[PDB]
Amino acid sequence: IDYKFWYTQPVPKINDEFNESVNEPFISDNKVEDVRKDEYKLPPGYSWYVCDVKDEKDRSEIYTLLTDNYVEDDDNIFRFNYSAEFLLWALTSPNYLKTWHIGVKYDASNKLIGFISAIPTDICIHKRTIKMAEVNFLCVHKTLRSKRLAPVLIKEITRRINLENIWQAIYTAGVYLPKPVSDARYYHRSINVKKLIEIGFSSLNSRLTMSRAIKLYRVEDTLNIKNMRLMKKKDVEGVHKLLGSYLEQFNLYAVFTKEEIAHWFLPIENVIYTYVNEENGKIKDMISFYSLPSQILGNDKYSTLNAAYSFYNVTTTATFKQLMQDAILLAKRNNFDVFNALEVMQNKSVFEDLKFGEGDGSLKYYLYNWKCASFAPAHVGIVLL
Ligand SMILES: CCCCCCCCCCCCCC(=O)CSCCNC(=O)CCNC(=O)[C@H](O)C(C)(C)COP(=O)(O)OP(=O)(O)OC[C@H]1O[C@@H](n2cnc3c(N)ncnc32)[C@H](O)[C@@H]1OP(=O)(O)O
Ligand SMILES: CCOC(=O)c1cnc2ccc(OCc3ccc(N4CCNCC4)nc3)cc2c1SCCC#N
Ligand SMILES: [Cl-]
Ligand SMILES: [Mg+2]
Repeated sequence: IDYKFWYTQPVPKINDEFNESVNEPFISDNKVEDVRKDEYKLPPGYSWYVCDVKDEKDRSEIYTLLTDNYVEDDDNIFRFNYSAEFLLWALTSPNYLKTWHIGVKYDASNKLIGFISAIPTDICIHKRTIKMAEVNFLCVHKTLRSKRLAPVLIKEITRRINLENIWQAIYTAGVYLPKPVSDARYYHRSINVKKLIEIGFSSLNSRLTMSRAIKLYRVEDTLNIKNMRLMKKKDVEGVHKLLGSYLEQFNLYAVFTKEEIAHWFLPIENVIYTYVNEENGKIKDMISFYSLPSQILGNDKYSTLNAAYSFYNVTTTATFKQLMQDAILLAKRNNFDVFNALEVMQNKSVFEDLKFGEGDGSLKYYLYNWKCASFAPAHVGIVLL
């Protein structure tokens, strides 16, 4: 493929490979005073719209758009189904700009048909921390694909980001663009296998009967780390230390403030779960996973897949293996059907012993306007929504 849009932009060409020692922007010495002050032109009968995520009604309009039009797997079994409460948590982190939540409406009908979002975060690439935008939730309605709207959405958000004197961005995708800094396979751990078979995702055979399948994915309902409990406000400082120390070994990761810690980890029902082990008034271990349901497309009996996604996990009092077994138990106790993770951080090493299956695709990590060595997913220490 040609990448007629992406080749205009400050990213790598497909054939670009840089040494471990090159770690700089593609275009340095940018200035806010030169950024375009006009909005990008939309085609006839479309308008830019500014979304207020904190208003139930606008938030529901985005929710409606994502429900019907977001990413489907290759085999169209599933469609991501971010909840309304989820979008509120993901779009209102500390210092979020309301102007970085960009909608597009069809004038004749007043209906949202397009969306792109960004929030600010500090990012450490190969030991240099940089102010960045994190881009998420790009979506064009199904009736309007392959009409070159995506680039308008990207250029527009780029423009508004540049106005805040920010010139770098991090994003993830299932698709291949120029060019990933890392590529990680996902892995699934069955919890309610009976459902995973009935919808057609998982398969039986003459060796693995229905009952043998259930027997194999059974977990013991007793935690290895006895005192593991839900995070509370008094745990923010201890979470900040533990996680700030652990993350420093990776090639790519976000630098968290106390404020971001409380925002990203304080538990919220059906959104984000965090557990901690506290001895001596000190936080020595933590487990976290987020809820991302999927719509199960065209199925008589089931409409929703309840899925937990591995977030950040750190142990100092047990093995990583034991910690994640406790994560899987904690997922099961909250009615999740499946536990998903990427081969990032220490995760790869436990997939075989804990009975994870290799999934069908992979998640690519990209930076905008950053030149650097690509690296294996073990060196990736950030998880994005
Ligand atoms: C300094 C600040 C920097 C800020 C900016 C940073 C960049 C952030 C970038 C955003 C990161 C998103 C992160 C994120 O949200 C997480 S990845 C999930 C994105 N969402 C979906 O997949 C939802 C369902 N699909 C859609 O809505 C459409 O397929 C979309 C709208 C994706 C494309 O609409 P369309 O109707 O299918 O296509 P056209 O309008 O005709 O446009 C075709 C052009 O779109 C390029 N394309 C396709 N998919 C892309 C993707 N996932 N990322 C980036 N680019 C993508 C494609 O390569 C082609 O360019 P080319 O001709 O060069 O090949
Ligand atoms: C039973 C186990 O399977 C699942 O839980 C599930 C649910 N909904 C999806 C919806 C779309 C999909 O397409 C491939 C894909 C496409 C993009 C993507 N991203 C992009 C950026 N944001 C989140 C992850 N992740 C996966 C796969 C899926 C999958 S499996 C593949 C990846 C995951 N999780
Ligand atoms: Cl227990
Ligand atoms: Mg289009």
